[PDB]
Amino acid sequence: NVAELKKSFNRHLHFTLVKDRNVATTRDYYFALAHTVRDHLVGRWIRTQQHYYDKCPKRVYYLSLEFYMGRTLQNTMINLGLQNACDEAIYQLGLDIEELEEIEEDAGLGNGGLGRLAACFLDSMATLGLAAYGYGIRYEYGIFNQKIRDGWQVEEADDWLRYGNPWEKSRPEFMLPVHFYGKVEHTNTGTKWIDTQVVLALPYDTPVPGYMNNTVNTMRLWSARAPDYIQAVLDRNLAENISRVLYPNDNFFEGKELRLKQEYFVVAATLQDIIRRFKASKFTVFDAFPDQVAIQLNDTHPALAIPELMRIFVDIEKLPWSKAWELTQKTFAYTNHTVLPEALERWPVDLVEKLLPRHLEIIYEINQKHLDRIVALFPKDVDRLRRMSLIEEEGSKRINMAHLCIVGSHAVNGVAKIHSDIVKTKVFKDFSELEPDKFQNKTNGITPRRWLLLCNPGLAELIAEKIGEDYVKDLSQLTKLHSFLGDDVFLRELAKVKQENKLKFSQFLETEYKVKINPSSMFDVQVKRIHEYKRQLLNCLHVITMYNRIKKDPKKLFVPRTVIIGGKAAPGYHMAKMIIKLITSVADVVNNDPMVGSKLKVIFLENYRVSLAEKVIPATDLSEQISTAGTEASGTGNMKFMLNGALTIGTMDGANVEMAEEAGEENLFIFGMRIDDVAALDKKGYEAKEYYEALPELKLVIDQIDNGFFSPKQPDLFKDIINMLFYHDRFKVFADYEAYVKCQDKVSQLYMNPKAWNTMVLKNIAASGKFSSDRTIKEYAQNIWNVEPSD
Amino acid sequence: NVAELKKSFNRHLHFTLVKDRNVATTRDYYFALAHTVRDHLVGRWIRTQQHYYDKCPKRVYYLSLEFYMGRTLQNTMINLGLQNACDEAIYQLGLDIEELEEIEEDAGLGNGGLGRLAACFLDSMATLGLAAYGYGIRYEYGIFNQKIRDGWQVEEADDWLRYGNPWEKSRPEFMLPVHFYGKVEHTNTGTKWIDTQVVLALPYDTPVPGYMNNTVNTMRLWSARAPDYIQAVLDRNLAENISRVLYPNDNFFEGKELRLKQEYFVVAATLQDIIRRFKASKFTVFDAFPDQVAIQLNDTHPALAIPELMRIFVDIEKLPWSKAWELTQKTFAYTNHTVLPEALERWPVDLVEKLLPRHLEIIYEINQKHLDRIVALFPKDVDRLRRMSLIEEEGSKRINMAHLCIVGSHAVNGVAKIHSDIVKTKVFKDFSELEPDKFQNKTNGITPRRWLLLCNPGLAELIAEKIGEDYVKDLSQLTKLHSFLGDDVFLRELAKVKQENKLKFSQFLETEYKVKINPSSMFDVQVKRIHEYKRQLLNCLHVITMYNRIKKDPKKLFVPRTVIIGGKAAPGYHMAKMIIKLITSVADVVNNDPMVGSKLKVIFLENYRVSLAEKVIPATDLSEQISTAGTEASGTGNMKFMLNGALTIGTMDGANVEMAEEAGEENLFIFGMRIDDVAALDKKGYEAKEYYEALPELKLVIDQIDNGFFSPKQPDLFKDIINMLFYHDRFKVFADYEAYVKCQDKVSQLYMNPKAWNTMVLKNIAASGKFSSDRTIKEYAQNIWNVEPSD
Ligand SMILES: COc1ccc(O)cc1NC(=O)NC(=O)c1ccc(F)cc1Cl
Ligand SMILES: COc1ccc(O)cc1NC(=O)NC(=O)c1ccc(F)cc1Cl
Ligand SMILES: *Cc1c(COP(=O)(O)O)cnc(C)c1O
Ligand SMILES: *Cc1c(COP(=O)(O)O)cnc(C)c1O
Ligand SMILES: OC[C@H]1O[C@H](O)[C@H](O)[C@@H](O)[C@@H]1O
Ligand SMILES: OC[C@H]1O[C@H](O)[C@H](O)[C@@H](O)[C@@H]1O
Repeated sequence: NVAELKKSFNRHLHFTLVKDRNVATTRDYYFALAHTVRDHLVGRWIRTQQHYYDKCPKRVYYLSLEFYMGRTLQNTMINLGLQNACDEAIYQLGLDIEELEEIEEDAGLGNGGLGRLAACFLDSMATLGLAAYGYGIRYEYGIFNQKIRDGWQVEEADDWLRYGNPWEKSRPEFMLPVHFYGKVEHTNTGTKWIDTQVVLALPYDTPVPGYMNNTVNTMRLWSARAPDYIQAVLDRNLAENISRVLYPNDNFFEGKELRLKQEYFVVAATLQDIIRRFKASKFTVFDAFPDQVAIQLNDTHPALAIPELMRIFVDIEKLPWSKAWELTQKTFAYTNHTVLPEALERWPVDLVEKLLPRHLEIIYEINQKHLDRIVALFPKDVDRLRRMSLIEEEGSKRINMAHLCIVGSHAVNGVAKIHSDIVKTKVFKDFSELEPDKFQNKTNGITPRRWLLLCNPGLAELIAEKIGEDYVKDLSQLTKLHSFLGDDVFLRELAKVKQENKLKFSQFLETEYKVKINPSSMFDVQVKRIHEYKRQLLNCLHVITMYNRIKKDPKKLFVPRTVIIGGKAAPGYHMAKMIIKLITSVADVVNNDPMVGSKLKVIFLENYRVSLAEKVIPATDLSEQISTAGTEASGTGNMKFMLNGALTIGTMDGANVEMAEEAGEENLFIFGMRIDDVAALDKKGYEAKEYYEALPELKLVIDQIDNGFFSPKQPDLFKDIINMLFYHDRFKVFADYEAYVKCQDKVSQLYMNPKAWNTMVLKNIAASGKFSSDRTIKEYAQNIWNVEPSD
Repeated sequence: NVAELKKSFNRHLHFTLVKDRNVATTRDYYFALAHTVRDHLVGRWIRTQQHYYDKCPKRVYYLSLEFYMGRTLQNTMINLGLQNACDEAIYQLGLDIEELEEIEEDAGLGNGGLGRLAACFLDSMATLGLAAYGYGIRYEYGIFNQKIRDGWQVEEADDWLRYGNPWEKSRPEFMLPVHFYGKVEHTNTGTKWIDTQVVLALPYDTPVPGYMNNTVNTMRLWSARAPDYIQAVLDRNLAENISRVLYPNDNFFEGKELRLKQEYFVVAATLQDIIRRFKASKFTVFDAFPDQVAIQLNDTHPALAIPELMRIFVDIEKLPWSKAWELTQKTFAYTNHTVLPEALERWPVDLVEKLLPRHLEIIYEINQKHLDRIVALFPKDVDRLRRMSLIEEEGSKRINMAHLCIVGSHAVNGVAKIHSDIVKTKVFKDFSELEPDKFQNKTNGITPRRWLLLCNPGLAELIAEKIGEDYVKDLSQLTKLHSFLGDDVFLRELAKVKQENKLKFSQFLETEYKVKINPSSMFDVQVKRIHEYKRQLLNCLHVITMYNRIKKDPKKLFVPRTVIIGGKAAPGYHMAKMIIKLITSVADVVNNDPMVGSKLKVIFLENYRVSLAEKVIPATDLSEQISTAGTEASGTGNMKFMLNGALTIGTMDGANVEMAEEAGEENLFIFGMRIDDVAALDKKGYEAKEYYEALPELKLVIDQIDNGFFSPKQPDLFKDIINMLFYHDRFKVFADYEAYVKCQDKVSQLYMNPKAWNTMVLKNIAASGKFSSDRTIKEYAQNIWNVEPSD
């Protein structure tokens, strides 16, 4: 009740924060509420983990280097059914709950979609009552805080743990040793890994509350600790550096030794903990291991788990190779997230030989047995051997981590129908021919808790008033909103909810940027990590085309827009940082032009993260999902926008294909080249200058960027962009330009008719049910992990 | 009460530790009790700090680089009067309180006497109800954990904060910036220190409960925080390294740049915090500053506080030099703890110019106004100018921090009557001649809470049963125990308390060391930091003399002894490490000799720290305080042993003189040369060869060490010890040998007469009253700080 929540808050402010109402800060009030909310899940947290020990169901271990959790206060209150009572408790005490919630730092331990998928999955697995654990690294610094200085991206350290974290709880008794370097000794006692450097792994447990049930699961994150005198003590920082910072690479492989250290650190600590828990349970002694343990590999990042489990089985537990291999394959499952060559992990053998010598011997041994099996099936095909090998012998010998994951797992999955098909029939064609039942599809999803109930209370309330509150546990029930198709009362209520969200977010934009936002404008948003494949550059070419159309004929009819493009660029990604400079330079010319005025405003939304995503998404009218066909594995941003009342402009890529299947192709703004048309242009050879010389609209845009219209001080500034666009554009920006601007004209035409726009929005929300991560998890549960959703 | 404490423990185990009785650890139980005990302090902690804000009494700021606090649980339970109730509550829950207490890490943020004095002072200031604050550094690693491997000292990092500290609380709102490096500009708007490197200072508050009163003061400890991308984030460790580790130097100056960074870090953060609190209180505005603030400099370590207070006053607060200097002198007071030349802080001007350019300018200007006065008073004395200068011109220019401290303070004090005299009349003679009223004496003391009530509940109970409990707050009441000299039953009750403590500690010695302890043996103990001045070597010579006496005549009457020598040696101190190996080598030969047996046992007490001092001191019969006359400033270990029922064997050095004055010289075992006799041997010339050939017992001892009787596998191992003893011994070990062995024979004779021994013990305990830190703090309060005790 309300009275006990106030009493608990006051008890925490006094005893935990050591303050009275006279000198307490807003931060003290946030902590007092956080501790009060955490206290309310303790009973269910203990009981859930006790239940798993007592009944011994098959456990699911989600092993990831990334968990993009965001803020947990409001999420926990909603899932526990305590939001209304806490809101009232805080009000009665004369405080503002929005002010307290804003103090919380995001647990930004992820780069983008991959890390967010892991977070949505934890929420879904707990809601479904599965015996699931999330395993990762407790990075002291998550994804950097982004600032825009003089039009460029600047990085600031994300010191999220500065003032503490009230959600985590250290588990001292489960501290484990992780070994590095050393050498291999082949004695008569067996194979030993000696002379190693030890780094301790201290686990921290964070609660994962299920939506309105009695389940509270665990996310276990590991922190690295160390096991002239002053210098020896200062050098302890080197061991602790393993869990210091998240590598800010999204869909890009950077082969640094510290990243390999992180990957092994989480793998070794996690596997030892899982084996310890297995041995402590009610269950030669490992025959029942895959019937009790399922470990999911989120990308190839924790691929080292395969030879590490083999190392524990063969070297420590003394199990013979063949049995150890059978058990390993049945335990692991791998999820592929990209087909891009630069995003694939290929670790140099020399680096792995130095850091993990025993693991390299095991990888070689796995490759030996794998290749000997292909010789027995195909003796005359010599090229299939080097193509299927885990080792790439060309010049500098590297280990293909994707191939290691395929041979060491019983199931390999993609993240959307179109993607899983390319993974199966194209990229790993040789593997899928040998074992057809290994490769499968698991279309991505998002949690309707954080991505609807939390972020958009207005739309959540609207839907509940019309079709009932049953849609949260079964999102397919959103189809019942079709009963209101001709109803002008509902279409006006839907637009009013969108307007309330737009007005709230416009207040944020005017305080952070010097801009006068037009309240009647179409919120055109592209928020995702900055990449050449995601094509924020194509969006920028359209913003310039619109600017050039207004300057040509000022008194002509133009549908007002607020173009918001946001996202972080990897610090070492030159081209992405150039795209950001281009967007901010275009923004300064468009926003300060008196002829344009309220017709078009451009905003580069700084520091795009989970909490900001929660604010921008419900305020969006148009969603930009313009990646080149065959490059975006799935995308999850697309599903968030669809659930929140926005229309989608995009290519037939990733999950956009499935969104089009569910809502009806005519209900999305699909344009451009499809998978076959991109492949037909690769065989012919991409000549970018043809589109520049054929389309006059594109010529003026590119000339303005090349001459220095957007940069009068530095006319040679965007030359790296021009040289890429003409000779090295693997993502064919100019090839999709015409179809894009024509499609954007159709979006503008529909916005002028509120009734038709909102009828299309209704069809998108009503068909967004398949995109619940609850659906995605039920499929992984039935066809991969072999676990049953309990209530 | 008991039932309420059990409920609170259970509540904490559930909500704070997330555990039930089935999986709860010993660590979990400690934390649950710790939080239960801390909760009982909260109300009085808020009320005490609120009282200081509301009434504004004169505040005392004890500024120190060291706070050797030890464990907090038992101390807090005793000071709040909850120990008996907690012991009962824990027993009823089926647990042992002593087991839970052993989990707590010592807050070993000190080296020895200097840091322990600061800790005793905090306990005393809070007991007397003074508005006092302790200000230091929250070292991530305190004094190293000492391990003995192959007879040598090995250092291990003291990772005291790994599992958390329940006795601290971060104060986010009081985070302050500290500046380093940069350059100085003297503009028309005042002097500006610009282009600096910033390191943030985050304060952590720890409660300091007064004994059985309403006062709970604060100990504020500062932690350093920082304000290729990956490398930039990792390089944040460099700023954090300032508060990483305590410099393990006891009475030794090591001129490392990191130590200077630490000294300024604590000073800047402390002074900025004091000024903020002053300006935020009820009532030019800085005229009342010295009447509201008193800052005590614990050694020269925080000497930079003088030019820093001048910097804030002149550069930031825009006060003129003359007024700024007047206030600075009346604010500061300096406590000298050193006698040795190598212990004095003499920082190179080049190091100070690079790091703190503005402070050097202020130090130069202080020196100029200082030297101009000496030219105006004594014109024809040019040698007095270079002697009194804050700058040493000899070779590479250095700043004499002791001279800076004297001129910038209104009061200077030594720590014992003999020390203060040498500080006044000899070392700083030139300063005392100009200002006699500045130099004072403040004889050291120890808190009877930790050093009697805590460590020796049996003796504390016995004393309370006879004379009441008023002695805890006024230790001079122990004089009433003189009335019980002819009381045979009380003498027997006193002897039993000692035997029960010896039995309890003998259990510790049998568990940690593989040695059989004789219960009827005399516990001969020398525990303090290892140094040549303290003469652990002189003790070692006597141990070998006793060994030889048993080997020459096995049937002779020998009084059994258990000689315990313990203490840490500084890592870079070679001679101290050689002395440790000599003791362990002697131990292995003596303990394993069948002809000796239960007659003599030697133990090198490993990892001597505050918690271990609490165990060994109450179990001691003979206290060794054998430093060379004129080398130990005071000593505090001497006082702890006297209060705990042990007799003292020592020289007339430091506070040993005053212990003899209080108890009667015939009641202590005083030997050797005094201050005047050491000076007479320095004048003639010390020849250690004379005492070697004149004494036959010393000849056998030195031949055994040089020939390798204690090191058969390495005959030339103790070559450095023999070379030092004969040619380079500034502490004249051989000159005190004869008088020491003769005095030790007298100790042995008295031990054979329990009635005479215990009567002498009673005369020592009954006269230990002056040595309470309450008496010391009352004198600092009256004669230096101008504050009044209240309740
Ligand atoms: C200056 O202290 C206060 C003055 C007036 C008040 O109404 C309250 C306070 N202080 C207070 O409420 N708390 C503290 O002072 C405090 C906070 C944190 C901590 F670790 C220790 C304390 Cl004693
Ligand atoms: C394995 O979990 C348990 C099994 C049986 C029990 O009687 C109790 C437990 N667990 C328990 O009491 N607590 C926890 O499991 C726990 C401890 C710390 C933390 F951070 C989270 C949890 Cl859920
Ligand atoms: C959902 C989400 C993403 C993934 O977006 P895509 O558009 O699918 O790449 C990235 N970042 C944040 C902060 C998100 O919430
Ligand atoms: C009291 C004490 C000291 C100081 O001892 P002296 O014998 O005075 O040098 C040093 N270390 C510890 C741990 C102490 O308790
Ligand atoms: O699978 C989760 C996400 O992983 C990666 O971020 C992919 O680029 C994205 O398409 C996918 O949605
Ligand atoms: O003043 C406290 C202590 O400071 C130093 O440690 C001195 O060496 C010691 O003699 C003194 O007792």
